[PDB]
Amino acid sequence: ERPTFYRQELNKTIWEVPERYQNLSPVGYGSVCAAFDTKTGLRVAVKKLSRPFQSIIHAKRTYRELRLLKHMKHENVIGLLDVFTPARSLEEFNDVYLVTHLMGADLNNIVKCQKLTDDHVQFLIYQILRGLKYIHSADIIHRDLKPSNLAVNEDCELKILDFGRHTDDEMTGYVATRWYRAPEIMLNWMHYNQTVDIWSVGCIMAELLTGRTLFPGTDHIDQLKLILRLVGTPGAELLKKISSESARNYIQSLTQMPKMNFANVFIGANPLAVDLLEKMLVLDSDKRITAAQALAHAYFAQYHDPDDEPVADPYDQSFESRDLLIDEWKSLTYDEVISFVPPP
Ligand SMILES: Cc1onc(-c2ccccc2)c1-c1ccnc(N)n1
Repeated sequence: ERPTFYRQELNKTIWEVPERYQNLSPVGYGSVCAAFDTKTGLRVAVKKLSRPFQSIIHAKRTYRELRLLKHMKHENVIGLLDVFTPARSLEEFNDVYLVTHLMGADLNNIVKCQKLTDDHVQFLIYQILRGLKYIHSADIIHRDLKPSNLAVNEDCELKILDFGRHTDDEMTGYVATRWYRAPEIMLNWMHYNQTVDIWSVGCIMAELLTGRTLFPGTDHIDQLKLILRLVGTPGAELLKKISSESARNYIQSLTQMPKMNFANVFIGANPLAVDLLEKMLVLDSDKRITAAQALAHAYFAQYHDPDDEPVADPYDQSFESRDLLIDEWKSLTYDEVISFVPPP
């Protein structure tokens, strides 16, 4: 049946949670507390969504996040341990809490201005690609892959968190929020797809290899110039695919540049790593390596197992193109909370 809930003000917010969750301590859309789940013995992160149904946009976002997390069942991706509301009925339903494994440290905490060993890079990138193969098989695009969205424990085990989002202000200037974005998304060149995530993986892998940001642009234009210096300016083939006439006109104003030699950029790196980087960091998204293809690349020889890289169950996201009222999104959300089944 229904657990017993207890009340607690954490900072300046009232949190009402089942008794199983103890020692709630603030750690960070909503707010997150770390807690101890006495039922499972797990250190958990508990997220209370802020005004989940304040608008149609917010209500749809709440449903989106809950649907996403309920679907994700993979070792290298965030899983949903629990979801609850103190509400006893749809009528009084106003708050949503989400529970997952507590992230202790992220990728940034492990890079820390320093190079990693090649075996470490292999293992870390393998896990991102393993997770991505799974995410992409469900036709989901992360859209926001960066080191701070990747949890890594003490045994170097990685999970992809925080699916995509970001406003114009936070994408402005010398900011990590933009350094890992594919150029087609950064400058809205075209209708983008799953390959945007592969670009991000390339930027991440390079940074693990060198210990430095691959494209630390001081703004959109600076970052584009950094990108084109490395990969070369686009050819006619890609230009046609830039459906944004305006973005295409600006690109054409730039002096043509050839692709650089990646072995001269990534001095001393495993030639197999260099090769993979060349296949990920392709300007034309149509021609980038996919996660499934990248898993089979020689660089991951010691970790690759085609029988241990699972795909996702089908994910129905027809709700995305659906127009509903707040109360309707709210009822859908309530249905999903009530139907939740915890993992074993
Ligand atoms: C960041 C972030 O953004 N959303 C969540 C979240 C998602 C679902 C349930 C609980 C927390 C987290 C998160 C996840 C794990 N650990 C920590 N410290 N934070």
